[PDB]
Amino acid sequence: SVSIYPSSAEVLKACRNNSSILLDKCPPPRPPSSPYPPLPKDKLNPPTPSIYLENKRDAFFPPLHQFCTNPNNPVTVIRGLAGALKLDLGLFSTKTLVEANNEHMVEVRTQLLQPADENWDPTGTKKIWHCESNRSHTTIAKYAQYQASSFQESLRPFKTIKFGTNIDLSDDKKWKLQLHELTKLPAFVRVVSAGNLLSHVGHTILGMNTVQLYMKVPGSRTPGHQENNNFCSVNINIGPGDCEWFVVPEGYWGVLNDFCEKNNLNFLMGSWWPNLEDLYEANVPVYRFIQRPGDLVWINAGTVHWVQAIGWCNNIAWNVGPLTACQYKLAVERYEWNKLQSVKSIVPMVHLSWNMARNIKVSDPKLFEMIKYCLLRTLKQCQTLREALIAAGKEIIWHGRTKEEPAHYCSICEVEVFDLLFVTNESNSRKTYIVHCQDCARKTSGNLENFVVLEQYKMEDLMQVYDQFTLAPP
Ligand SMILES: O=C(O)CNC(=O)C(=O)O
Ligand SMILES: [Cl-]
Ligand code: NI
Ligand code: NI
Ligand code: NI
Ligand SMILES: [Zn+2]
Repeated sequence: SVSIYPSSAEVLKACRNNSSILLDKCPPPRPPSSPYPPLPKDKLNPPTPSIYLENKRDAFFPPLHQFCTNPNNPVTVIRGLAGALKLDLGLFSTKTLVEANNEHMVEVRTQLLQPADENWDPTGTKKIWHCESNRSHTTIAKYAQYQASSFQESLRPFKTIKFGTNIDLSDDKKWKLQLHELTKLPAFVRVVSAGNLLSHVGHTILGMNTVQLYMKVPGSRTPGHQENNNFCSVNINIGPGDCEWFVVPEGYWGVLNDFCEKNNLNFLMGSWWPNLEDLYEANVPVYRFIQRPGDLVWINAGTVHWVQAIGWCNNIAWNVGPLTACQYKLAVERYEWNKLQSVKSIVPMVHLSWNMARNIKVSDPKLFEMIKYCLLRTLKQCQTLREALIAAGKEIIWHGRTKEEPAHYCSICEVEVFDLLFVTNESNSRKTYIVHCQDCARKTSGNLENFVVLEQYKMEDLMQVYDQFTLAPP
């Protein structure tokens, strides 16, 4: 086993400046061109990779994990999952939810009921990409009343509907039985696991390493997106109705980004529902399937997808990050692309990478090299910044952090800010601690007159974590 990275002492000595240790100019991220080889028309409506579970033991069959994580499978539907594990989906019924926490908050998206797989402008004149979805907030009790009455009404120029989304099931004291039911899942889809990157973040990232619930009426749509930082997604349909999923492989996200732009929409932050006719003509394959109650949908890393309720149903969902080179690579790429687009990375990949280095014995050479490389780039960036401040006579205040303390982001550009926080004098005194990155601070004060610099980690500490992160035996 050959170490290809310099020691932390070597990195530090290099910053104190001769020959370079590495090329810090880095190729900047860009959306990929349409995959090669191109696909013919007869391969643009592929069947969905499926797993048909019958017994509890089937769910824990080891090859399951590998089938779902296989890059060639953009999505996997696991049929009969709830039944095989005898999960009580009743714990997630609207009735049970109302009884548990009837005043709990629900984000509401008001939309137009659209026909089938299509999206039309509000006048019904033509198909468009923009998906109208306006935000409000209500309680579970009040949305439950609406969901129930919507259904009763059905037993008896688009109509307006409301979609209960992003309902926060993070509090184990309000949702104890609900969250406990999910510990029955196999490790690779659990909300918390040693093999889940998001379990190593060290703090709560709502909806990713905590459970989110959806309450739906027919037509309730989640428009096109990739997960935050391209993390895999897990979704179980509670029922009683079905959901319909539309899926495009990760490699085509550049093509979809271009469609968005051509329709004057933002790919990452915009609200869009793809025109299937447009995709077909651009030779973009679409996986399309129905998720029944009890079925689990696994969305692979960076898979582009959008969803609509066909019936009345609830869903629960969260993210997982398999401990693989593929997942880490995609997460870092989106992290870098986000920076270029001034879009917030909900997963703080630097904070996480350093936690992975503290906690995880990485045995796979490719994944190990990616992480250690990240540690090298950021260790170097931190010491470079520290040396510049010291040379400019700017002092560094020890601030430290609590172990469960979240990563901080710039209040201006929303970039992750690691180890050295810039806070205005007023903000420091009032302990409001409004963080800025270096660049955004300097824009308002060239010499940082109006700012203090808080240090969260000892350099000795980072240096040790770096040196102690070594390829683990298989
Ligand atoms: O259930 C929905 O409407 C949307 N769900 C997802 O995007 C997901 O689970 O990844
Ligand atoms: Cl709003
Ligand atoms: Ni138990
Ligand atoms: Ni999703
Ligand atoms: Ni603090
Ligand atoms: Zn900034």
